[PDB]
Amino acid sequence: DIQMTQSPSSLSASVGDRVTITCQASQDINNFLIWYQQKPGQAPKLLIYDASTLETGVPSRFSGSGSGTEFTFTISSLQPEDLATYHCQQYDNLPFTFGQGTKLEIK
Amino acid sequence: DIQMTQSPSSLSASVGDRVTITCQASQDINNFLIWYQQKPGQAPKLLIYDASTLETGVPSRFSGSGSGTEFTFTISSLQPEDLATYHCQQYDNLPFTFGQGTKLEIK
Repeated sequence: DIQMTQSPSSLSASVGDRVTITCQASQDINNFLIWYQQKPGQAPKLLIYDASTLETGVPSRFSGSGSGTEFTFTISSLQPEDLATYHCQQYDNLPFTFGQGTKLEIK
Repeated sequence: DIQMTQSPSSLSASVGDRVTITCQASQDINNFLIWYQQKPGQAPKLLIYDASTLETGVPSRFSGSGSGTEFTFTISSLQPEDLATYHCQQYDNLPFTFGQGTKLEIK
């Protein structure tokens, strides 16, 4: 059973800012990490899989990196529509498990 | 690429009711289906995986069945705390894809 740790739990930044958030897996999960986005009131949306593969049609200013236990999700230019909570999820082992999520706000 | 179809899009029922919702995969996905729960304002919660395996600590009145293309998620006794939106997700193929979700309300 794998525990996902996510940091920070929330942050505020300005439009145009580069923003980074992290995820740690309690064991080596290779690159089997997904990043989700959850906007206020909306269904979850898969943004990235295999740790770094941007899903088709997802905004190109989202990226992910890391392999093993430590991963990062990066927004190269914070935009108003990025107001959402972001969760990572390992799919190396069932049940798939989530990080605590990061609430991102645009000051 | 796999498309998930979910029905109904919403329903209202009474406490104690048996409630059923369905998910169809655009191709044979064996038993690789997860059911998620998303309560108003909360993070997504994995309820079931491998189509029918209840995750530890998840209420025992939730169950799932089906293998191949057609799946069902069942609540044997609707409870107030079940007020939420439920999504299925296939993990047979990346990227993992969601059904449209079912909004469940307690009349």
